[PDB]
Amino acid sequence: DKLLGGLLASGFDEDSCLSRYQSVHYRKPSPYKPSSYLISKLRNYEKLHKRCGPGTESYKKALKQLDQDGECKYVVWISFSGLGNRILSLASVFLYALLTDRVLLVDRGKDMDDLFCEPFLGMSWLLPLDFPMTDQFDGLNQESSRCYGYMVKNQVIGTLSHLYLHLVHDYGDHDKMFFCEGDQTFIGKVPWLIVKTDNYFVPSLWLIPGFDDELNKLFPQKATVFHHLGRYLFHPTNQVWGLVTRYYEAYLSHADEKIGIQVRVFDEDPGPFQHVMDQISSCTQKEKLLPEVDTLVERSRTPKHKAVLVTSLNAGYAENLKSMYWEYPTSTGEIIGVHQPSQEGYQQKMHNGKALAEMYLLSLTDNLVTSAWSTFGYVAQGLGGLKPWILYRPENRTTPDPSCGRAMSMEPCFHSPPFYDCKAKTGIDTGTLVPHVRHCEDISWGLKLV
Amino acid sequence: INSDKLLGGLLASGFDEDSCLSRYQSVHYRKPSPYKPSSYLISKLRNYEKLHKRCGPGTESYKKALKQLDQEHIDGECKYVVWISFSGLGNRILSLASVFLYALLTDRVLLVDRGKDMDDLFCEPFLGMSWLLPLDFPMTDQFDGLNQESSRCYGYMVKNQVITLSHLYLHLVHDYGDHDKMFFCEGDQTFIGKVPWLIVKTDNYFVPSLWLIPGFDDELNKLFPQKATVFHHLGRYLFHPTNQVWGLVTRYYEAYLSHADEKIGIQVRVFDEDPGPFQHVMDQISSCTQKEKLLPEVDTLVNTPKHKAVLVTSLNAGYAENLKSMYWEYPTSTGEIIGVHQPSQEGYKMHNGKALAEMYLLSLTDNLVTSAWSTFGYVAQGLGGLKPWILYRPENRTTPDPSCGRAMSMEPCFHSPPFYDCKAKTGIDTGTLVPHVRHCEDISWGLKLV
Ligand SMILES: OC[C@H]1O[C@@H](O[C@H]2[C@@H](OC[C@H]3O[C@@H](O[C@H]4[C@H](O)[C@@H](O)[C@H](O[C@H]5[C@H](O)[C@@H](O)[C@H](O)O[C@@H]5CO)O[C@@H]4CO[C@H]4OC[C@@H](O)[C@H](O)[C@H]4O[C@@H]4O[C@H](CO)[C@H](O)[C@H](O)[C@H]4O)[C@H](O)[C@@H](O)[C@@H]3O[C@@H]3O[C@H](CO[C@H]4OC[C@@H](O)[C@H](O)[C@H]4O)[C@@H](O)[C@H](O)[C@H]3O)OC[C@@H](O)[C@@H]2O)[C@H](O)[C@@H](O)[C@H]1O
Ligand SMILES: Nc1nc2c(ncn2[C@@H]2O[C@H](COP(=O)(O)OP(=O)(O)O)[C@@H](O)[C@H]2O)c(=O)[nH]1
Ligand SMILES: Nc1nc2c(ncn2[C@@H]2O[C@H](COP(=O)(O)OP(=O)(O)O)[C@@H](O)[C@H]2O)c(=O)[nH]1
Ligand SMILES: [Cl-]
Repeated sequence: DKLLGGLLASGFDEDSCLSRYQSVHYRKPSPYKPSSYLISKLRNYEKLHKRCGPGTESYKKALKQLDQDGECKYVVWISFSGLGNRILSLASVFLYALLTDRVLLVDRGKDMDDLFCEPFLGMSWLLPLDFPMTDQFDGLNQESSRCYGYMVKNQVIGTLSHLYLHLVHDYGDHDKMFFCEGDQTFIGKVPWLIVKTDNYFVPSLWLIPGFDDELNKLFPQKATVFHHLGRYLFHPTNQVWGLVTRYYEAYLSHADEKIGIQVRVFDEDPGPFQHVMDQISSCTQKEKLLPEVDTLVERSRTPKHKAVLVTSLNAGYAENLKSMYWEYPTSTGEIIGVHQPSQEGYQQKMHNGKALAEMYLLSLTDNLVTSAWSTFGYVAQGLGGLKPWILYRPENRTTPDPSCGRAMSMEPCFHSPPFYDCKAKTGIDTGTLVPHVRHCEDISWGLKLV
Repeated sequence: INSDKLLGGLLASGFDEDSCLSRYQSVHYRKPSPYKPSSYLISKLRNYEKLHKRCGPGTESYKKALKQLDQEHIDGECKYVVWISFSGLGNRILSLASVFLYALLTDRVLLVDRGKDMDDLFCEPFLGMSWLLPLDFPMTDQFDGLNQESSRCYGYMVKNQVITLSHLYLHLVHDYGDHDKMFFCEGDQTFIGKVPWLIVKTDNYFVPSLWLIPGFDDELNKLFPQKATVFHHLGRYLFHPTNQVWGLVTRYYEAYLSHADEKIGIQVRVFDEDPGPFQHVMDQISSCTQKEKLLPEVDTLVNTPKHKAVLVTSLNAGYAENLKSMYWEYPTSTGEIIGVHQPSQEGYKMHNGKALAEMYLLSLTDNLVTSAWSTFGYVAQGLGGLKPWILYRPENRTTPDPSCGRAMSMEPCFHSPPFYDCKAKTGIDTGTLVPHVRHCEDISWGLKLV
C-alpha cells in the first residue's frame, strides 16, 4: 500500500518524487491506520488549497486585503531553526490550519524545497517569493506591532488584516494567550496569520475547548498525530532519497533485524564521552536490544544478523560498539554489524540533506534508541511509528542510572508549554488535567500525547 | 587428500580441529586457488614432516644434538636452522617462509624462536610435532645481541679470513654487507652445509636469490614448476591463525562482507612521518580504482545491480571515509551498489592479532590494490594468490602518474638482494641474469620471482 491506508492521495508524478510511493519497499507497514474522518479532512484540505492557494484568483484578491470580509484564510509558517525543529513546528502549524480552516503556506527559507517534495496534489505549498511581507520575516518578534502578545501587553485590541504569533521558546505570558479559547475566537477572524516557532506545540491544542472535540474525531488514537501528519507532509526530494536508498542497500538491507541508536550529546565539548558510551551499552544490553559479549574460551552452539545504525555528530560511540563486537564473540551467537553514515562534527545544503536522510534511515529500523531532548530523534521515531527507548539526559558527565527507559508513546515532546488556566486566570500544571496529555519522559516540564 | 579442504594435497590431514579452527575451515571463506602445488612439493612437505618428527624439539635426537654446542668444534643425525623473531609482522611472515624454504633445500629442521607472540598468532604447522624453539635452548639469551661483529657471525669470519664449527650465526638483515652476502654463494653454502646449528636473523624475503645458486636451482625448479608460486604455497602451508585471531576474521567477514557479489581490497600504507591522511594519496586511490575499472565513477550531474564490497586497511581511516562519502553522496555511473569497510584505525597483542586478521581478510578479496614497499600487502596477496595492482610510492607529495600498475606476479619482493657474481668474484646485476628473477615494480633495487 503506497497510499498508507488512504493517508496519501494517488495521482502524483512518480519520477519527480520517487520517495513518495517508492518508500513502501523500505519500511514495514505501519499498524496505525488513519481515521476515516482524518482522511476526509485531508482530501477536503486539498480542495481548499486548490481553491485558495498561490496563483489563484482568490489568493490575489486576498493579498489586496492585506494591503488596502473574504472567503480565504491563511497561516504562514516561517522557516527558522534546526531541521528537527522545523519539521515538528511545521507539522504543528499544519494541524492548526486544519483546526481553523486555513490554508498553510510554507516559507521556503534556504532549503525546504531542496529537501521536501510537494505534499498537496496539484498545487504547491510554498509561499511565493514575492509575498509582500517576506522582508519582515527576520525582524518579526515580540516587539512587532502586529505581534499578538505585544498587542495584548499594550492593550491595543474592526478586524485586523493580519497578526504575528510569537510561539518561539522565549515567549512570554502574553504570547501564551494564543493557547486560550477566548483568544482563539478573536484570532479566528483575522485573514492572515504569520507563525514563528521552534516547538512542537500540538499537545496544548488538545486543552482548548472546541479544538478538543475536533481532535478527538481526527485522531481516535490520540498519540498518532505526528505519525499521520508527518508521513502525509514530508517526502524527501530525489536528491535526499538517493542518500537513503544508497545507504540502505549498501549497509542495512541484508539484516534480519535493525536497531537504530540516535545519539545526541548536548555539550559544547564534542567528546566522545566515556559516560555516554557506558550509557549506551548499558541501555541496549539491559533491554535485550543488543547481546552481551563474553570472554570464555569454551563456546556453546543459523545466526540472525542484526544491523546497528548509529547516528551522531561524533563517530566515537559507533567505533566503540564496532570494536567490541569485532573483538569478542557474542554470548547469543548473533552477528552484529555497526554502521554510522556520517560524522559532521556540528550543525551546518549537503549537511541538511544528510541530516534528513539520517532521520529517515533511523525511521526504517525495527527498534529505536533516542537521546533525551533531541527533536532529531522525535522526527525519526514519529515517521517510523516507533516507540523508542530514551537515553536520559546526563548531568555532571555522570552516566544516568537507570540508563534509559521506554517512552510512553511515539509522539514528540512540547518543550516549552504554557502553564496557565484560561478560565480561572491563574497558573496550573497543564500536565495533570487529562490522562492523554502527560509530562514528557526526557524533560520534566514538557508535554506529550499518550 | 587432495581435497580443497587440504589445499590440493598441500596440507596433511589428521590435525585436531578444535585447537586450530582456521586450518581446514579456511575453505568456507576463500575461493580455491587455481595454483596447484606440484606432487614433488607435496612429497617434500610430507618428508619434511617425517624429519621434523625424528629431529624435532624434545626428541632424543634433538637432545643429543644440543650437546654439540658444548664445544667449539664438533657427525650427527640432525641439522637445524633457527629463525630469530625479529621485526614487524609482515617481515616476520616473509622471512620465516624464506628460512623454511632454505631448510627444505638443505635437509635441516626449522626451529622458530617464539619471541613474544608467535604461539599467540599461529597454530602448529608440522603434524605431530611443535615447530617452536624450546625456551631453555642454550643460546636464546644471545639472540638480541648477535650481529656483524659477533665472533660467530659467518660474515665476520669471512672478512677476517679465519676458517668443523658447531654453530654459525648468519646475519641476513637488510643492513648486512658484502661478507654477509656471501651466504648466497655456492661455495659458501658447501662450507655452511657442514655446520649442524645455524642461527639466522633476517627481515627480508630472500627467496629469489636462492634460485641463482647452483644446486638449489635444480631442486627449486622441481619443487615449483610455476616459479612465482613459492610464497603462495609455503605461506599457506606454514601460517594458520590461532582461534583467537580467526575469530577476528570470521566475525568481520560475516558482519560486513559476506553478502557481496565482488570484493575489492585496498591495502593502504603511507611511508611518511606525518600520519596524514594526504590528499595526493586519496587522489591516487581514486584514479587507480577508476582507471583500472576496479571501482565505478560516480555521476555528479544526475533492475538487479551487483553488490561490491570495498575492504580498506590502513592505519588512518581518512581514505576509506572519503571513498564511503563519495559513494553515499553520488550514484554510481554503472548502477553498481558500493559498500566501503575498514576494520581498524590503529593509528600507528590485540594489535598484532588485528594486523594478522586484516592481512587474511585482504587475502579473501577478488581483486587487490596494494601499496609499494609494503610487506603487509605482500603477505595478503601471497596468501590469496592475487596479482595486485600496485600504488606506486609517491615522491614530494605528488600523485604519481600512472597512479598504479599491475604487478608482474603475486610474489613478494626481496628488498635487499646481493649483487655479486660468485664465480667471477665481481659485482653483477642479479636482476638481469635469468628471465624468472627480475627487479620489482615498486622498488627497482629489489628482486622478485616472475
Ligand atoms: O539550577 C538551575 C540552573 O540551570 C542551569 O542550566 C542547566 C539547566 O538548564 C535549564 C534550561 O535549559 C535550556 O536548554 C538549554 C540547555 O540547557 C543547553 O544544554 C543548550 O545548550 C546548547 C546551546 O543552546 C547551543 O546554542 C550551543 O551551541 O550548544 C549547546 C549544547 O548543545 O541550550 C538550551 C537552550 O537552547 C534554546 O535557547 C537558545 C537557542 O539558541 C537554541 O536554539 C534553543 O534551543 C531550542 O530550545 C527549544 C526550547 O523549547 C527546544 O528545546 C528546541 O528543540 C531547541 O532547538 C531550556 O531551554 C530551558 O527551558 C531551561 O530553563 C528552565 O526552563 C523551565 C521551563 O520553562 C520553559 O518552558 C515552559 C514555559 O512556560 C516557559 O516560558 C519556558 O521558559 C523552567 O521552569 C526553569 O526555571 C528553567 O531553569 O538544566 C540542564 C543543564 O544542562 C543546564 O546546565 C543555568 O545555567 C543556571 O544559571 C541555573 O538556572
Ligand atoms: N547528519 C547528522 N546531523 C546531525 C546529527 N545530530 C545533529 N545533527 C545536526 O544538528 C542538528 C540538531 O538540531 P535539530 O535537528 O533541531 O535536533 P535537536 O537539536 O537534536 O533537537 C541537526 O538538525 C543536524 O543539523 C546526526 O546524527 N547526523
Ligand atoms: N592493523 C593494521 N596494522 C597495520 C596496517 N598497516 C600497518 N600496520 C602496522 O604496521 C606494521 C607494518 O610492518 P609489517 O607488517 O612488517 O609490513 P610493512 O611495514 O608494511 O612492510 C604491521 O605489522 C602493523 O602492525 C593496517 O592496515 N592495519
Ligand atoms: Cl571522557
